[PDB]
Amino acid sequence: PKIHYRKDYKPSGFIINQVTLNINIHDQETIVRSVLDMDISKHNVGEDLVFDGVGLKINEISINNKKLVEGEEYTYDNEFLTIFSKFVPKSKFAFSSEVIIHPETNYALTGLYKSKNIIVSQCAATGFRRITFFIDRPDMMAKYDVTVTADKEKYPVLLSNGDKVNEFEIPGGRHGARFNDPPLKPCYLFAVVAGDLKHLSATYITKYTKKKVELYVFSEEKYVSKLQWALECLKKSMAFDEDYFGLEYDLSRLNLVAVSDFNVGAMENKGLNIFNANSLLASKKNSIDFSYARILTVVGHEYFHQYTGNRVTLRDWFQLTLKEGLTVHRENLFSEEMTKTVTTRLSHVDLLRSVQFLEDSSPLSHPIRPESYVSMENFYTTTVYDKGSEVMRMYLTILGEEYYKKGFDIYIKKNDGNTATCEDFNYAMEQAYKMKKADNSANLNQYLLWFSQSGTPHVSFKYNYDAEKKQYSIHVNQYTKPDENQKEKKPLFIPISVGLINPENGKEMISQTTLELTKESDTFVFNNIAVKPIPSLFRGFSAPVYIEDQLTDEERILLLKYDSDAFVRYNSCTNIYMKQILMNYNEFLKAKNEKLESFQLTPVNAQFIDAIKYLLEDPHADAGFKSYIVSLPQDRYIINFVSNLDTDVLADTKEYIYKQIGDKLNDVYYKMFKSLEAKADDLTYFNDESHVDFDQMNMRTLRNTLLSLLSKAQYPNILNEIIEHSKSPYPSNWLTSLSVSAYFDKYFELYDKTYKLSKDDELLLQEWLKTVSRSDRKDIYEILKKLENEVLKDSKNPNDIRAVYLPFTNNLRRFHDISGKGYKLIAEVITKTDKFNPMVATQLCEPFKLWNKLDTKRQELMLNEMNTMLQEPQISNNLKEYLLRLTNK
Ligand SMILES: [Mg+2]
Ligand SMILES: [Mg+2]
Ligand SMILES: [Mg+2]
Ligand SMILES: [Zn+2]
Repeated sequence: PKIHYRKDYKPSGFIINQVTLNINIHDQETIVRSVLDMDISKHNVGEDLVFDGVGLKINEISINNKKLVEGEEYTYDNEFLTIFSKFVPKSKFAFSSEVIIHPETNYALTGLYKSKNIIVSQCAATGFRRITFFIDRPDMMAKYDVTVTADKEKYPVLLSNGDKVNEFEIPGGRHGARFNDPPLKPCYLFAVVAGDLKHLSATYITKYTKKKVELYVFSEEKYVSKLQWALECLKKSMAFDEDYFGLEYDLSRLNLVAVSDFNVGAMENKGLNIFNANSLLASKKNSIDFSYARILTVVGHEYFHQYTGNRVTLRDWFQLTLKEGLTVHRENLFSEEMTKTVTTRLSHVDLLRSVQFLEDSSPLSHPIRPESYVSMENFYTTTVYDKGSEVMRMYLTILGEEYYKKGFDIYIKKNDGNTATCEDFNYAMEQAYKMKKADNSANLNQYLLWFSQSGTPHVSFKYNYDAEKKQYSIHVNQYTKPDENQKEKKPLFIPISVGLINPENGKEMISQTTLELTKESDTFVFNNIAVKPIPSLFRGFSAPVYIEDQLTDEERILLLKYDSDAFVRYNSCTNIYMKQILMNYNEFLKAKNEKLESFQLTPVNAQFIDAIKYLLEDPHADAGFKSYIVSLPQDRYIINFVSNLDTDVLADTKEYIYKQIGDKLNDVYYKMFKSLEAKADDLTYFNDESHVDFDQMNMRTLRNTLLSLLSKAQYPNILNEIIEHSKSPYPSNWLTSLSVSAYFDKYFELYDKTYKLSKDDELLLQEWLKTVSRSDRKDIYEILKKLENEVLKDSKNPNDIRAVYLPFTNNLRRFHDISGKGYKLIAEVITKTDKFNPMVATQLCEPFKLWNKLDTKRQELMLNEMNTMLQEPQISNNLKEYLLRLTNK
């Protein structure tokens, strides 16, 4: 297993100037002919010419139109094509090859593969080498001339990068299309699509140069009517990058294509973006509400790659966070602007502090720029993407809007036409930092630690107020736990957006202020503070850290009620919950360990429950925010604060706290569920697929959250509401009616009802699968068996497999069953999946990421299943590397 090291980067001894591709698709094989116009680079030292080439069947290879002989002049081991340097010319030359590949049986969904009735490529690192021979690394820039031929009846629509310069007929009912793409690009931005695609189209006119841009969104014929929202989202994306960043689309056409089989969300190939169907297709009748924000962010994301990707490429894959973190950051700015709901930012923080914090405190912990990798595909992680995005976002927080845009422009201009690194972006931002500080000696050298240092920093506070001096002090401390990546952790540049709330009236006491913590500790003093304030810390979640506010619950309640920052209100609520959770957990644990016949639990803070009631009953308050405050923190957020987590005890803890709050608020919950109906379920624009109301969807989120709370609490006659809810036109609603019906005898009745509603839409059925999979049922294991036998079967569709199993793994009581039954089940699925799709198999390992955080028994059970998976003879390199790092072996 070869390990690639970041510090070992060296430019190739070769150059690939021109790529000329002929891709001939047939019924049971695809023939690929390729001519590479190559040269010797200045870094060449007479080494062998080595191409990446995975799973290629060689018909012939040549240098300068002369066939190479195997064994004497070259060797190929199904992974690397080695051509002995004596047969490699010392000047310009042409390498040519003809290989056979088989997209029909490419179930790994990387390289060229068949998804239902569409042939599509997926090259983003390591993929292009599965189509033909290449020096498959992002610093190898080349020009592309691509011809695609296929059966005209099966594949009338042919797409690739650049301009379609020729279309022609071929004997045998075949046809061809030539695409020439003159600008240099890396091979991971290459793409080809073939199929019976239908489209929606539109024309977009750019802001400044007035260039008309053709916009096409593609899908199979059956779901072509589900393309409208994506088209609108694409329009929004282009406008935003124009309005915010001043950037126009460079080409005359942009294609979006949905395919049913896809490992991730999407890919951003130049002028041709390719999407997981679940992230491009939606309709009001056939999609849950979540799809609309999903399509918005993903379409936006892949579009924001276009301008930067056109000018600035990654030097190497260790720089992945530079393009992914930055693009997710741009995607998030976009989404917040488009949704105009505080829950957009809250949802990204919620994901980071659950999933990414878990990752960063696990043995899989890595910095956003890793020092090494075995399988590049294994580092498309929430750390690289989402912590990466937060690191990118901190630049904006530090610099402010005006100087951030200045820094961004410097980045593009300085690095236009070349490859770049994380250091290049930091340098550009440093120039803006100098300008802002009016100080040419200012620098962001320390900031680089955000790229190199793994682990989540802990930030804690102490306060002092001098009533006579009107003087307020915030003492801050930062600390990152040592891990297997760095022995000694260094202090980071931590930007702390703060406000000061007057507890007497809820007013702001100081202007916008961002504290710059650059040391292990510092004391920030504020003069002319007329009264002892309550600090509002890390507004907007201004740094990706553990926040320890050291406030009382009284102070936290006041922030929750009166603070202006949505995140700090949300965090204060979170902190109140966590204090309660840790307290009741330990009480439950102690009772269990000592086998007590009787014991006490500390009740939920009465004033806290009062505050929740207050917010819930406020008409001017946000429905989405309301849904957060009545929900306990994510289990994966909680587990970061508990050693040897007994999942049963946590389940008991959560149940007690929900019951405590419900005993007081259930009538308020029921009242709101009824009063919210009219606005939440309004059908006025149900058949207008361009009309998306994010506030309204949040009202539905609130209703469905309340309905779940009332169902679990067995509220009197709530089953009546549940049944009527099942009749709603909105899938978010009637799928909710299924999962909340779990506590009733009507479950399998609604099981069958909602299945029939879902079965005729591929994506909708997958949402139904998720709902069933997540259903709080005691017979969930039998139910999963039913799904396998009756619905899933031997599907190799990642959307199908993930939908059936992943939500189940969040079942705190059932997945973590003490017999290890759940661990065994998922391991079997992982091993089964790894046979045809290593990446998705690695995805299905996610439950095990917390293995060393559980109680000793469950650690043992999980560890056994992982070692069992590790012992599989046919285990992939992806899965092997992942499990080896996770098990610290
Ligand atoms: Mg092959
Ligand atoms: Mg969907
Ligand atoms: Mg980019
Ligand atoms: Zn991306």
